[PDB]
Parts: sequence; structure tokens; C-alpha cells
Amino acid sequence: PKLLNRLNTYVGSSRVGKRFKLAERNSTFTTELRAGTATFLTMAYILAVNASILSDSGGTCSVSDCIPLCSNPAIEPSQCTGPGLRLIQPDVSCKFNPVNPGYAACVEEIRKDLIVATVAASLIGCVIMGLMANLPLALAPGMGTNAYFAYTVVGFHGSGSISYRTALAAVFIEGLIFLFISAIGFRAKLAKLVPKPVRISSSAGIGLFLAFIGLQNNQGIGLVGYSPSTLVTLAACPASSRISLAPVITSANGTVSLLAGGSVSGDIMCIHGRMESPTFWLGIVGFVIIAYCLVKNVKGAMIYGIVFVTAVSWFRNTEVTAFPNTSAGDAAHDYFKKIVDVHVIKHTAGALSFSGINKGHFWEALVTFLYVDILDTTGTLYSMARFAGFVDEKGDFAGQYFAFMSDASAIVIGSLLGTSPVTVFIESSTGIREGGRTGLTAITVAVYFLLAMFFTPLLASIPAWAVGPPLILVGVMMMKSVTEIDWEDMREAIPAFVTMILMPLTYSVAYGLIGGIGSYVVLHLWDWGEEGLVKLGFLK
Amino acid sequence: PKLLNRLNTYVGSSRVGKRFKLAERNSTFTTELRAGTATFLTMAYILAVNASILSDSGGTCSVSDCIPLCSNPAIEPSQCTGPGLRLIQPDVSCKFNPVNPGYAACVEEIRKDLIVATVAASLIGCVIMGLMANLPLALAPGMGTNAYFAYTVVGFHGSGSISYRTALAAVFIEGLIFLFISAIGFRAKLAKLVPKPVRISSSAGIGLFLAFIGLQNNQGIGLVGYSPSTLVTLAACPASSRISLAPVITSANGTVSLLAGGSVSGDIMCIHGRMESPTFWLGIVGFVIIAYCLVKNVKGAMIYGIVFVTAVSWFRNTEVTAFPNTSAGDAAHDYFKKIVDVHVIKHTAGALSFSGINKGHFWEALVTFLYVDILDTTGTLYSMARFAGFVDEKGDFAGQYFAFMSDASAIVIGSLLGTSPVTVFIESSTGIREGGRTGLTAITVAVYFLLAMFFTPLLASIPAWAVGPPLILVGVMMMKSVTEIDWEDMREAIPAFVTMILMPLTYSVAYGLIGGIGSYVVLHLWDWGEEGLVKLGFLK
Ligand SMILES: *[C@@H]1O[C@H](CO)[C@@H](O[C@@H]2O[C@H](CO)[C@@H](O)[C@H](O)[C@H]2NC(C)=O)[C@H](O)[C@H]1NC(C)=O
Ligand SMILES: C/C(=C\CNc1ncnc2[nH]cnc12)CO
Ligand SMILES: C/C(=C\CNc1ncnc2[nH]cnc12)CO
Repeated sequence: PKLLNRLNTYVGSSRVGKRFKLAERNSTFTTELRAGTATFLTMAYILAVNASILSDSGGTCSVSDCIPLCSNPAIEPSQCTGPGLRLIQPDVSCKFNPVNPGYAACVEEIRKDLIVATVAASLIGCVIMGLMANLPLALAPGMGTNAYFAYTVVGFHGSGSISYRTALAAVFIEGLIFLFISAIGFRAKLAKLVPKPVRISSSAGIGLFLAFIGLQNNQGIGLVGYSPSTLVTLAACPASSRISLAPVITSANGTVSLLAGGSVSGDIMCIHGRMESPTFWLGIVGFVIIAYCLVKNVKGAMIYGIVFVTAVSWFRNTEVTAFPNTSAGDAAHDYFKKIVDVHVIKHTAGALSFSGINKGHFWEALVTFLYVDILDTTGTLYSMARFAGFVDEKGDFAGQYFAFMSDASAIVIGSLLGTSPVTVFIESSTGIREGGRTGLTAITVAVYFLLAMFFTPLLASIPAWAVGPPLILVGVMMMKSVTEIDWEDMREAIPAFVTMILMPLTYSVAYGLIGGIGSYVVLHLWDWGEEGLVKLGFLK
Repeated sequence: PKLLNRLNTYVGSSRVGKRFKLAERNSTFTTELRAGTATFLTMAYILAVNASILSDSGGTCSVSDCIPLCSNPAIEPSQCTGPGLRLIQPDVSCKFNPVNPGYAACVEEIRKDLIVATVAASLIGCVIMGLMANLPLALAPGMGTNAYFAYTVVGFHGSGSISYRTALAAVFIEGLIFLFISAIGFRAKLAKLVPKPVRISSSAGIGLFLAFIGLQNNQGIGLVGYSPSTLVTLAACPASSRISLAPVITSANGTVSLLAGGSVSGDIMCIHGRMESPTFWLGIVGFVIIAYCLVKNVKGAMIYGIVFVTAVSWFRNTEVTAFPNTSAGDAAHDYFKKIVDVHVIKHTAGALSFSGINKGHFWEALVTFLYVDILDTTGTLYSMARFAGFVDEKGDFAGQYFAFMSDASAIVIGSLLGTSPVTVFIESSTGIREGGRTGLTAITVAVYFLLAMFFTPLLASIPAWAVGPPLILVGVMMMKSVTEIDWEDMREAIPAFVTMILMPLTYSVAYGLIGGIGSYVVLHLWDWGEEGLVKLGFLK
């Protein structure tokens, strides 16, 4: 035969091959390696997107890491000694535009931390799933929950109601609760708790939310900016023609003056040059690359698009550069220069904080995480079992108990490492489509994630317009769930429509879920009361 | 038999009954009256929503109708004579927040004009369709095109690139072109020009656009406001806790000062009291009323919800009042006091302006109007013919030629009266579902619209939170078209997703269409080139 067949037979007939049930499942070693390679190539975009999104949250640092600034920018603080010259003490506004250099350096260190944390949490989840559940499933920080954690629970640069550490405690407790309810068989009852239209359309809502993030500026390619009249219009002007906003006080004659302490925004309003930003068009080229690769069923479509946009942005003196001619850009380029690095999580690891348990926002975030993970993981795991043909007549696929326990454990470990909940990835289907049936697929994906480390300098240099199209296309793939809604029935269409449309518009997964569930409950009050009376016998 | 049967027989056997083919279509007079009544009850929400949306556009008046204001609001301009006191000449900013009282009085006069114009254009379109095409179809200002005309082509208070008069010229020429292409049988070829995913998903995009309008403040119930970080968050704080924004200049230390001439926004940013606006909750109650009425198949659901919210808002000293204790509110209440009035269009009639033909924005608006009307009217008319069983094996329904000519004529007449394009309403199906088969249904709807006049004082008093839920639910009904998209196919899902998501996010129907069509063309370039080469024989 051949050396490849020799290896396959040897591993299949060895103790480790019997542990993973290779012979019992009709695939021994090279199919597992290929399935893991395919799954990793399909899910590798997470290595960029998750760290970018979570770093936008600001990480663990506060105003305590903002450096005092001199009155005039021409004078560095160490030379800020003279007449009429004073250092400005940092306040909360130092976190936002214009961002304090100390806080800007935070986000870079935290982005390195979160790259490593994404890789490590994915590796640990993959290994636990492959060993304890023996399934060809890859686990990684959840794409939908990433944006919710960063921009809703914590907020851009920590502008939300819950701090980053408190949100990590929320994710830790959510993983513990998910593990507990899975261990007692109580997960399916809570899965049936959510209304069907809300459950089905939450995926479409999260997809629209992610796509909207991909069309913003600090998160994606631009193309959506501020409008004084409509609140949103066509952006994609160059960064040099974008301006910030501040709250003002009007009057009955027309006088308008600044509001002290108002939260100034990013450069979101275009004064001219619409549809002329070079980074928007580079992001569009990356979008086209990813879309053709998806159409052609080219595994690694998103990775190829991100890599193209990033490689174009790695040149140093262009208008699409990831390393602008600044101190922050020079430092980012210096880190990028070392192609490989062994970064150690110094900020986000063990950064849990249980201060917010008494706050209602903590429990809103906790419940949203819990139910997103419940519904998502149930649907994905059973879809993957159907793909692998592990589902029997009764509907169980053997290692499901340990599959859900492994997912909950991965969530807890990721919370400890400093990342949003980690979940089983639907992209695992690719590895299942390639013949992966045992846990060796997950071990292969874990080894690929291990190789993803040592390349933090290369992954920390990914600009927003590279994250960009991956977000928009993840939204596109998530929209396919709308077809399962009865749009001719208003009792299902109205709650489903509310769930889809509130997530991007209120910009919050939790608000979309609350609005959809509340509209469902209100619209079914009449039917429920009628049926209750009929049960009591009042009505026939 | 009975007097009703006597009337039915008499009319069916009379000359007018034979003109409308009553006997030939198995319905004589009372079925036509009931079908017209049902169609009117279903489509009567337009009498509020269209005038509200088009008045938000600012109408025909400019800064020329802004009154000069004194330096201090305590002094009326006529008493603005003294030391250090000067009248302020009005500029463009007088149109926006804080809105000049003269310009505020414009919008009220123009809203009366546009109520009358909506009613008159609907009446004329209905009569032309009933007589020249002899179909049970009701025509009225198009719901989708209303918002596009007001908030994109013209802009809130005329902040767009095309003036109101130039946009009316665009609608006039669009109606002329539609009539021309219909008269030469060239309409179906242009209908096949648009890609299938774009054509199908434009309806979902317009629905999302209308729903987003219904969740804004000057247009709907609130619940979506400005966010410095995310550009959109949960609004629905009271108007007393909302503040405006102005562009500012940042620096490298933190200094931020106002930008002279910047376009200040409305009260869109909530400083506190989220989810506490009484008008938001009144709008939610109206939404619940409309949603139950839709669920219960109660004709006139939207009218009932609008009427409830409006009647609650007609009380004078509440936080949800349509007549605040101001000069504008006192005048609005004085007009509302006269329950009936015969208003004469004094501003928007014959207000066409052909100055912008050389502008590219004029032609963008013209083409968007033309293709929205083409696709919409084709789909709706053929759906209505299928409902009425007027479609034969070949696919023609007899009066289709004159149906499309009547629609184009109605568009031209509405442009002359000062309203966005008028279209055949899908709500006509209700009248078709009630047995309406001849043009007497359209004549009945026209008579009901005639009765709608004489109630302009009653219709000009409808607040935003009443328009509100009707917009959101129109979006809900429009979303049902997504199920016709192959979401597993990326060449159809990506263009469809772009079309749906760009309309609310860029806040423009034209941009959604352009983005969707461009993405479709780009994603099919490879296939088209491959097939062209195969035709040339280069490839097998
Ligand atoms: C419009 O009226 C306001 C008062 O409501 C004027 O406010 C001035 O600007 C600030 C705010 O009080 C103070 O420094 C001035 O003393 C205010 N003056 C007065 C007379 O209130 C504002 O100046 C007025 N606008 C114009 C153009 O005169
Ligand atoms: C509802 C949740 C998604 C959370 N994360 C993921 N859940 C399932 N599969 C994935 N592939 C990439 N990310 C994910 C669906 O968006
Ligand atoms: C694509 C266009 C709609 C324009 N107006 C209308 N087009 C067709 N039926 C209707 N009923 C109410 N408004 C309309 C679909 O939103």
C-alpha cells in the first residue's frame, strides 16, 4: 500500500486509536488530521476578529492608566514646566476621543492579551471536547457573543454599565450555571422556555448586529456614520474629513454652547468626501475576496480576505496603513517586526470581579449570555450530530452529555482567561464534512490553535477594515434562519421582526431578546387567557 | 326578496352596471360597496402617515419663511428695540433645531396641504383605475416611497441634496417615463433588468427602513437615539431628558469647542430616564392595538391604533399631548377645534421645479422612484389579478395595459398635487377578498377618500408616536418577502443581505438598491466571464 496507509492502520489498531473509536467510526488518522485542518481553516478568522472586538471593550484598564497631558500638545509632560503651563489630570473622558496615549497603550497590551486568551481558550475547549466528549467539534470564543460582550455589556472603552472584570465574572457564573443545568438534564426545559419566533430570529438579529458593527468605523469598514437628521447616513469619507460630536444646549433664538462633561464621540460625522475613504475600498476588496471564496466553497474564505486586507495595510506610508506615522503606530510596527513572539497574559487572566452581582445590568448580561449559549449550543451541537450521523431514532448522540459539559467548562475557562463565552463553532461542520468523526479532529484544531500562538505580533496588526467584511459576511450567513419564521402569521412575525430589528438598532442582543419575548407574551395574552378559561369551562 | 336585492338587480341590469361588467363578473352593487369599504378601511392609515412623512420633508418653504428672532427670547421681535438688542437674520440653520417659529408654521400649513394632496391624489388615482382600467384596485401615495422621498431625496426640513420642488419634478418625470414604457410594452424588459435577489429583498429593506423611521423620534415613537460610541442605543426617555449634538474639534490634550455653522441635531441623545417617555408607551399601546387587530384579521387595524393614540393625545395638559402649551400648540389646537374644514392646497400644488435635471442626485432619485414603482406595481398588480382570478393561462388579465397606464397617470397627478409617487395598494386584496371585481370598488374607495377631506383639522393633529407603530408594522408585513431568497446560495444571499441592510443603515432606498445591484454584478462577474468564454469556445 503506502506509508500513509501504514500510519493509518498503525494508529487505528493502537490504544489511542481505540480510545477515540477510530475503527468503530470508519476514519483513523489522516481523515481526522484533514478534518481538523479544514475546521481550523474555516474558523481561523476568530484569531483576528475576537481579539479585535474584545479589545474595543477597553480591557481591564481604567483612567488609572491614562497619563497626564500638558496644556499644549507641543510640550511633552516631562517638559511641561513653565509659565501658564500645567499638566491635566486624567478623568473618564481620557478613555474616549481624543484617546489618552496611556489608555491607547492599554488597548494594545490588552489586545495582545486577548489574542493569547482567544487562542488558549479555543485550544483548551477543543482539547476538552475531543477528550471528554470525543467529538469532531471545535470550540472558540463565540462570534455572536463577542460583540455583545464588548459593545453592550462592557461598552467601547468601558462605557457600559458593567465593567470588564464584572462582565468576566458574569461569563464565569454563566458557564457555571450552564454546566449545572446540563449536568442535571434541565437544559432542554429552559431551551423550551424561549418562544419559537424569538429563538429562531435571535440568530438573524445577531447577524444584523454583527453586520452593523462591520459597517461602523472603529469596528469595521465605515460606510455608516452619524447624521444630524437621520442618525445614520452614508459614511466612508477619509478619516481626515470625519469630525466628532458633543452635546449642546439650544435655546429660543439659536444660541448653542458646549455641555461640560459631555461624552464626545469618535470621528463619525463626514463633512465631505463620501465614498472616498481608501480603507473603505480596501475593506470592500476584502469583502469581495471573502464572498467569492464562500461562493466557490473555498475553505478559509474569511482568513484569505482578512490576510489580503491586512497585508496591504502592513505597508508603512499609505492611507490604508495599520501603522500610522505616530508613536502608537511606530510601537505597533516595532511589535509587528518580530514575526513571532511568546506573549503571556498579564492583564486579562484571573481578572474576575464579583462586585456587580447586586446590579441588575450584571444579571441582564448573565441571562443574555446564558440563553444565547443555551440556544446556540443546543442547535449547533444537534445540527453537527446530524451532519456526522451520530443521531439515533430517539434523538441522542451518545457523547452529548459530555459535549454540553465540555462547552460549559470551556466557557468557564475562557472567562478565567479573559474572553467572552466560548462556544462550539458551526464551522465544525466542515471537519464533519471532511470525514472527522472522533476527537482527533478537535485535537488537530487545538494543535493548529497552539501554532496560532507564537504569531501574536502578526495577529495584533489587523486593522478595523480587515475585521470589517468578516463581520458583514458572518451576518449574511446568520440571516438564513429567517426562512423558518411564519411571516404570514403576525403572532410569530411581529415578535420575530422585533427581535431581528432591535438588536442592531438598540445595538444590544439583550434588548432584542427582551423586546421580542415581551411582544410575544403580550400578543399571546388573549389566546392564553381564552384557553385558560376554556380549561376552566367558562367557554366552549 | 328585499330592497337590497332590488337595488342590486336594478344596478346590474342598468347601463352603468353593464359598463363595469357587474353581471359578467358575478357581483353587482353591494359587494362592490362592501369591497370598497373594506379596502378603504384597510388603507386609511395613509391619510395620516403620508401627510406626516411628507411634511417632515419641510414642504416648499425655505429660510424665506423664517422670521427674524430677537437676541433674548424674552423679547418678541416687534419689541426688539433697545441697547445691546438686535434682531437675528434667518439662515439655513433656522430650519433645524431650534426650529424657527416661521418655519414651524410652514410645516403646519404644508401638512394641511399634503393631507389634502394625499386625499386628492388617492381619489383621482382610484377613479382613473376604476373607470379606465375597471379594476377593484385602490391607489394612494406609496408607503415605501413616502419615506424615501421625505428623508432621503429631500431630507428632513429640506436637508437633502434635492429640493422639494425638484423632487416633485423628479416624480412627475418618473410618472411620465413609467407611462411611456408601459404604453410601448417595454416595462417587462426593465422589470427583468433588476437582479432577482435585489428585486425580492428591496421590499424587506424598505420595510426595515420604515420600521427604523417608526423607532426614531421626529418620525415615530422614539426607542432609538444617538450614542456617542455605538451611534444608536435605547432611547425612549422623556423629551425633557433629550439633548442635541453639534460637531466639535478635538485635539491632543482634550480641548473641544464648537464648530461654527455646524448642523445641530434634534433632541436625540438621552441623558437619563431611558424607557420612561410617556409617548413611547402610548405608541407601544397603539402598536399592541394594531398588532392584535392584525392578528384577529380586523380590517382597519392601523386606523384603530392611530385613532386610539391620537385621541389620547388630543387632551391638552398631558405629557402625551399633541397640542403643547405653546404658540404652535395653541394654533394647532385652534385648527383642530373646527372638526371639519375645506382646505385648499396653496403651497404644494403646481410646485414643480425643473432646476435639478442637471444634478446627479435628481437622476438618482428619479431612477429609484422609477424602479421602485416598476417592481412594486408589477408585483402588486399581478398578485391582485391572481387574487381576483383575472389571470388566464398566458398570464394577462385583460385591463392590465390600462391598469399600468392608470398607475402612471396617478403618479403624474400626485406629483402635480405635491405628493410622492402614488401606487396601487396591496391592501386592495382585502376588497378583492370581499368580492370586489369591477371598478365600482375603486369608485367606492374614491368616495371614502372624498369624505376624508372635510376632516383635515382632525387629520393634521396626529402626533409622531401615532405614526409610529403603523410604520413598524408596515415593516413587519414587508419583511415576509425574505423567504423567497435562497440564503444557502451566497451569490443570492450576499446581494439580498446588502439590499436589506443598507436601506435602514444608510437610511436610503437608493443606496440599498445600488449596493445590492453592485454586489450582485461583482459576485457574478466570474460566472458571466466564464460563460462568455465558453460561448466563444475557449472553455468546455
Ligand atoms: C440667545 O439667548 C441666550 C440667552 O438664553 C444668550 O445667551 C448668552 O450666552 C451665554 C449664555 O447665557 C452668556 O455668556 C451670555 O451672557 C448670554 N447672554 C444673554 C443676553 O442671555 C445668547 O447670547 C443669545 N444669542 C444671541 C445671538 O444673542
Ligand atoms: C447565537 C450565536 C453565535 C455565537 N457564536 C457561535 N455559535 C455557533 N457557531 C459559531 N461559529 C462562529 N461563531 C459561532 C449565533 O450567532
Ligand atoms: C416597494 C414598495 C411600496 C410602495 N408603496 C406600496 N406599494 C404597494 N402596496 C402598498 N400598500 C401600501 N403602500 C404600498 C413596497 O414597500
